[PDB]
Amino acid sequence: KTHVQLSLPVLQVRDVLVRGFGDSVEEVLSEARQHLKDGTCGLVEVEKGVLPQLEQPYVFIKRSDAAPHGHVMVELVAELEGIQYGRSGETLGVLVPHVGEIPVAYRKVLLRK
Repeated sequence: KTHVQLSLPVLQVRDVLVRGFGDSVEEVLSEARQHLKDGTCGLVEVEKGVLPQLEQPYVFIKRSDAAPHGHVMVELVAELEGIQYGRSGETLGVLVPHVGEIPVAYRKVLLRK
């Protein structure tokens, strides 16, 4: 399937134990896609002071369209030193590994895979 229905656990930035997916744009997109598939991917909602507490490169989920079955359609865009690889809509948040942090919420998305 080109799209997969996922419910992403929303984590508070100060709870996150693994603050990025790796060391290159290509690696963080690869790792992010693998974690999304394995159900080991969390979402941190971007606000003032969040991104400096996470590790670059960043992986964003961005709204790709205006929401089947409650699931917002999203795609992955990476960022390294102010340059983004991909072009999409509004940021829903920044992806991180999920290693057992208690979420504050769930974000239903339809991921272009």
